[PDB]
Amino acid sequence: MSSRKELANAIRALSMDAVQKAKSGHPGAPMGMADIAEVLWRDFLKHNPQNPSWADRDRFVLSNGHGSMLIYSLLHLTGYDLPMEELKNFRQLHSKTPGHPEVGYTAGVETTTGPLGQGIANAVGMAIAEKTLAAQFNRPGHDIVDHYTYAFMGDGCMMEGISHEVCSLAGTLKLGKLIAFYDDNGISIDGHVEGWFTDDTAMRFEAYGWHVIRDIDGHDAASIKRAVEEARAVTDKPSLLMCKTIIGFGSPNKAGTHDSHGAPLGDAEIALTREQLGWKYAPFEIPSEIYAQWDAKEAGQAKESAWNEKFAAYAKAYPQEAAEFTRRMKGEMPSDFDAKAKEFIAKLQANPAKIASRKASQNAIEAFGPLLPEFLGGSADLAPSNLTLWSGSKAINEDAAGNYIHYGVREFGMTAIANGISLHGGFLPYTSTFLMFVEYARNAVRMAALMKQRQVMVYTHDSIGLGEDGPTHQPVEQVASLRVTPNMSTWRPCDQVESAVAWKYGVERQDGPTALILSRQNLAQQERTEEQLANIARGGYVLKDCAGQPELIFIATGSEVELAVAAYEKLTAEGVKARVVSMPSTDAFDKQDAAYRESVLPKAVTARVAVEAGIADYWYKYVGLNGAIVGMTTFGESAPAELLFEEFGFTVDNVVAKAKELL
Amino acid sequence: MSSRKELANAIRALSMDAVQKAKSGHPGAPMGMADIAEVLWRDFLKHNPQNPSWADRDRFVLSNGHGSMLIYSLLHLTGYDLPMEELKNFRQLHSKTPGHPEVGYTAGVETTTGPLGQGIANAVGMAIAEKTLAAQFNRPGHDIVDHYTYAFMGDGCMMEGISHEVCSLAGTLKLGKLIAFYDDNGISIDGHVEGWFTDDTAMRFEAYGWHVIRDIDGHDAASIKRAVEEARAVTDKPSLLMCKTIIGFGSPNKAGTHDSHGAPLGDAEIALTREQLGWKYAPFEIPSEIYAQWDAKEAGQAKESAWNEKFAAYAKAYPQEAAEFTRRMKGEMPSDFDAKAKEFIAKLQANPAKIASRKASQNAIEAFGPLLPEFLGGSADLAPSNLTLWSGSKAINEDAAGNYIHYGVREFGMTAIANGISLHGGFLPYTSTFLMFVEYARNAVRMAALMKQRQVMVYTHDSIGLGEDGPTHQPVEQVASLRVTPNMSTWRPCDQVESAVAWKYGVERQDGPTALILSRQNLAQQERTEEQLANIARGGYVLKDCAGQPELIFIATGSEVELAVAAYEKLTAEGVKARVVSMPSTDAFDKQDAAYRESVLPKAVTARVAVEAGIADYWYKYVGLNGAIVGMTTFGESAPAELLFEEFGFTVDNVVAKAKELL
Ligand SMILES: CC1=C(CCOP(=O)(O)OP(=O)(O)O)S/C(=C(/O)CO)N1Cc1cnc(C)nc1N
Ligand SMILES: CC1=C(CCOP(=O)(O)OP(=O)(O)O)S/C(=C(/O)CO)N1Cc1cnc(C)nc1N
Ligand SMILES: [Mg+2]
Ligand SMILES: [Mg+2]
Repeated sequence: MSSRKELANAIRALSMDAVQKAKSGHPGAPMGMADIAEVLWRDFLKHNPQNPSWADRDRFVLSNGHGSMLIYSLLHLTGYDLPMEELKNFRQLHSKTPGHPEVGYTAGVETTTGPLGQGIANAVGMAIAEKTLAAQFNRPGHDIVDHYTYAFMGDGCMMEGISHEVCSLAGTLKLGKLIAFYDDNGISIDGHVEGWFTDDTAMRFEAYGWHVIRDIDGHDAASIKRAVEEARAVTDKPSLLMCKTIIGFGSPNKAGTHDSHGAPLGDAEIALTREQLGWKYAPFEIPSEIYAQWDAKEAGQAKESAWNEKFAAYAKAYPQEAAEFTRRMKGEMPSDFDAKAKEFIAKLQANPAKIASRKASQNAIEAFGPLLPEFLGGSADLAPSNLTLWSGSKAINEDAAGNYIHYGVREFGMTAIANGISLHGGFLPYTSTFLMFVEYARNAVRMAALMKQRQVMVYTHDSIGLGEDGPTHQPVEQVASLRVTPNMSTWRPCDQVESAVAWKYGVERQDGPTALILSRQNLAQQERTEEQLANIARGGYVLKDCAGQPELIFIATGSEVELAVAAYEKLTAEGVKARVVSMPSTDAFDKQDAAYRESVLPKAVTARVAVEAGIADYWYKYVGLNGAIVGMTTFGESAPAELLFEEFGFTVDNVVAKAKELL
Repeated sequence: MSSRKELANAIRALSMDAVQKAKSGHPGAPMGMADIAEVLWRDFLKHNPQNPSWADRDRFVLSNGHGSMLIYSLLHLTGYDLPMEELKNFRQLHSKTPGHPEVGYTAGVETTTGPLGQGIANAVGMAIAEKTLAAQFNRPGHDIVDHYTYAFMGDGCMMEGISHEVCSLAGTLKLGKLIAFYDDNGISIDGHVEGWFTDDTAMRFEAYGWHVIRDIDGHDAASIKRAVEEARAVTDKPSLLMCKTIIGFGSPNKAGTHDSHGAPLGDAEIALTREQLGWKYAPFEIPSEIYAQWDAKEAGQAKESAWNEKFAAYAKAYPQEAAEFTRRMKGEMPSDFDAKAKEFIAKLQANPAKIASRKASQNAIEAFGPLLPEFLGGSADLAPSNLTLWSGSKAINEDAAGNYIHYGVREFGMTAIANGISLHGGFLPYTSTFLMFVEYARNAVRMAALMKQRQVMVYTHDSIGLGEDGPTHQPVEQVASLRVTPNMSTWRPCDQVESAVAWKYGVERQDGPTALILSRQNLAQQERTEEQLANIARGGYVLKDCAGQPELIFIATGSEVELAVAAYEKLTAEGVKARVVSMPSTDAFDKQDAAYRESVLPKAVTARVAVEAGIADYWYKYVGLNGAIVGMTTFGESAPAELLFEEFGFTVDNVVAKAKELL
């Protein structure tokens, strides 16, 4: 017979007690948002704790991810597979309750947050995925896609620039099933936010085309419930609920203070908080009657069973559509994709074309597009330069059943939206910008790798080869930054064949992202045997060789393979024993077993010459201390590209000369 | 005899002709903004072409930097040292007219733009610098600081998240002398912007607290002038002028189209444009009467001479303050700073303390603060964690003559604002956040290095040593990314003494930024001779040694130096000739003479073991192919730091074992 406030206080108790036992963590936000979470989760959220993978569940995102005990409490109380022992192991090694929530670690966590702002970006992507999937698959009388995307966010997320990027786009795309709750508590780590944060946030979001509900009492369940009902009734705009809350609600001495944000309350303060809240139970003790009101297993089972019957009827009327929905929601590839993609790759090798690898990428999209209806691609206002459109592209701002997103000049927001799209299921996202401006999206790229998400990242104009735009645009050190990122795959293809191989590798990579490093300028196609063609996917392989132990091994990537081969030919004609290794993917090469790596870069050969129009320091990993590196050590310059390659030493004469110093 | 429209058409002609001659560049925005520029530069801008370094000049920033021929036209026409021959060498190797404007390359260019959004961020920083410098130095009857900051920006800047960060903060700080012109032309690279950009931008900026002037006819001099007059009369709010323009104005067939954005118009179209504009002059022909109306040399010298006389009277009344103003505007250090800082460093070595290097950083700020009144420091909402406040910090939102900025949760905007502060003159900015979230500001960090700007970047919580917050917060590969950035200095100090040396190195840099990599946890102080103490500033030095040529060299940084020393003690006791090298700065080490680097890392010693809680791949540069690396190869985990170091191999047993594998 517990009131709604008592049910919300169960969150407050678990959160402050788990933080206290860990001696680490953030009690303030869970305590401030517990009443909002109680209304959302018990009255509106459509979910099944017994199947967190239900395709048509509502999605919930905690963008203020430091309040991780909020989501752990909700998952535990509603009946997910997250036992009380895991809450007692909050922030402990290998527990299911890490200090910030991580997808895959924990039943029912939808995304990994912690980096402020990216949660709401992920939620925008999930709402775009639902809207697009519903438009693609729903049929008259068979609305098999119909779910909401709810997000919690705080002052930190609102101040971050990425909130502007993704909430602006969400207004453009009229994401009426996206409902965000703003924890308007007036506190951040430096103290009272008025010293640095004075936006009329409601007016700002109305400028984006959002429906905004002002001045909600975040500690009054009836007020919260009425607001959510209003937001769900507005079907043509995303909704922002401005919830006035007290951080650390319940703590007599730390509520409303920055002290409650990110440190344990302390045992004496917790005792006083129990007395103020009227919460009598000991740490990690929850009575059966409170579990009875929180549990979602019976309602969740019933809702998913109803949906399963709806999907079964859909599968009868629309069998091919239903098979595709199941395939795409599972992330499985079409059964014939491997064979058709290999046939395309073989055709390219047999039919040389000297084209830019950005064009080879577009040709792969055109080839794979008819086979991968799950593609949801886009570019950050650079479709005619990145070459991301194919004949079958259809912008979703024109047709909601389309497959292409004009992201605007929003690299960070684009990449984190795409993380939300990949997390949702049903799609294979690709994103695109000039390689330099990956630096604007850098942490979302890292988050894709950390979350093991499939996304193809199409990064063009990869070096001084772009020419006159100059050093603010010319990448030098960006590829190295990607190569040292754990679980990132990075490909710098040297011709149209390596480009198609890299695209196939990316779409088939189920457990992490793949960045394609693509040229502005035309790249010569290299000759390959059948064995060499198959070895491209091994990341590094012997392209040109000699009999016996080489005196020199050239290691080259991308547009510089043509230069390395030319130097190899000059040296071979003078009687030098040389080898050329093409290294389109250092990460794929590193994953090959020791025997294969020894066959490509034998330990006996120390005279190694790396050639790449990128930062030189990276290449010590493969050249060692007794070789040479023909690379960049400076920023670029504004000039025609052919003059730049000459000025910076990417000439046959310089490569030959640096190699001869090792003989 | 020339009308204002004919004067603006000189910009149009020079811009379209120089783009055509280069067969490269962006004619549309210069042609669209030429009328706005004519009014701003001829009727309002206070500047002297004969001294572009005049301390009290207005600052102009082209945030839509692809329109570079706009600023080159203006600088040439008003009389700067930018001859017609340089405009005929637009985008050519070593010209003063690179494809995007670069500070230092060209008289009168205030900042380097090209990366969208960062120009307006730099402008916010310049306006903060002017407001703060005025508060510090102006005296009754002596207002020696009084100038405006004017910025041009387009749709790309408005879409970028950084515009939200810096314009939100500009509203909070009430930057009444900041006036921005929005080129509202409806076009971006993908086409008509309504498919991806639908903000009520005026309402958005009113939410920031800006004064906004809607619906300006950007091709009508009277409308523009009236709007600028209104914006200058609003002294307590930054102003945004919504200028409706036609991109490529004048071109019958490409005006208002994405085609005019980023490609030469073509010879035929330029001829049609001359006819439509009524422009009768050949390419690169400007008649003397048009120069006479544009030239700013006479008026600008009069204005600067008037200011010189004002400063002289200030110096009579306030001689110590005038001397400081001159010193700080020139960027010179106090003459006794070197000696006083060395005294502080020596005191630290003689009085050992085991403290976190973030605390040692705070202690260096406390020691240097009284000596460097030019400090204008801040943190992105992490003052209590980064430890950026000292006893003399005064926030400028409380006291305009202060020295500290609460930046809010805005890492990218903070860093690009600080670039504007350093470009303005008068200050030495420092910025700060958790090291992980440098990834949010990555391209602004790069721009500081590219522009050769002095800024100290204080990055704390540098490894898995931060503990329970987990892998979204624990840096692994970020330090390696900074280390390979051209013209970046990166320091990872191992105790409070190395931390003080690194701070001294950073503030004494005259030509680039310095990133400090600082621990959460306490670091033991190392014993040093006088020679070792002096060699910290060489970036790498011998900390522990043997007699004769070493058999084994440990190379360690930051918090892992203690681990390396413990392994050294174990192997030394066994009778191994071991050495420990402390490498707080790889870039300072690399710049040393070859004999010094050989004395530290002798080329004959291949048994090298690098030890650092960061990505392993970086260290091949110093250990080669025949050593060992005790580093990270994965993301982190949420757990207490002591357990993480054990789990990931940062133990004496593992370091010793990897060393014995080389012997
Ligand atoms: C600055 C910061 C916080 C501000 C919190 O203020 P808030 O209004 O969102 O939250 P509460 O009201 O809950 O205090 S939470 C936090 C953490 O490191 C922990 O994730 N950090 C550092 C941080 C900085 N920058 C980014 C991109 N992410 C972060 N997590
Ligand atoms: C997308 C993009 C531009 C369009 C900008 O449209 P706009 O409205 O600002 O300008 P116009 O009206 O003048 O079309 S200009 C351009 C370039 O690379 C060139 O700098 N880029 C790519 C680009 C992407 N992201 C960033 C951060 N900077 C860029 N310069
Ligand atoms: Mg808050
Ligand atoms: Mg535009």
